Amino acid sequence: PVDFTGYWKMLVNENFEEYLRALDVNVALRKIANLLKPDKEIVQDGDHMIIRTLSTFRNYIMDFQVGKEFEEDLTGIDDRKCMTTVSWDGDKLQCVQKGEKEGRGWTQWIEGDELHLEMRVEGVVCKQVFKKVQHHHHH
Repeated sequence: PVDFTGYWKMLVNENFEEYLRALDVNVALRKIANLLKPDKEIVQDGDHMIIRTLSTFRNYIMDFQVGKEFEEDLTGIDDRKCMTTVSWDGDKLQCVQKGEKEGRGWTQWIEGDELHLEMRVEGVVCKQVFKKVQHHHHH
């Protein structure tokens, strides 16, 4: 069992530039984006997941049911549209984002007080780790 509910602060963000390059993000937007250290606010409510990614530049929200394909109209910093399914794989969440790019998806899991997120596209891998935190602010 796992419960992702909580507020999480970015600790590391590895190889994000290459990932954004694979998504054709203008080198200019790559500089903006790799300086951001977003927080994640997650509510796991049964198999209904809400994952908010919160930064000083843009907020994102993923709102889905585990196992149910959905249209992800604002998938990431590249703002492509994907048909996305997030499934359980044991205690990991496995996401496939079907769309214009091959092999796009991510895997999310918890180790201790760390939220681990591996993002993939076209063979490129970016790894993020967040730490669970308790000081909350309105958004």
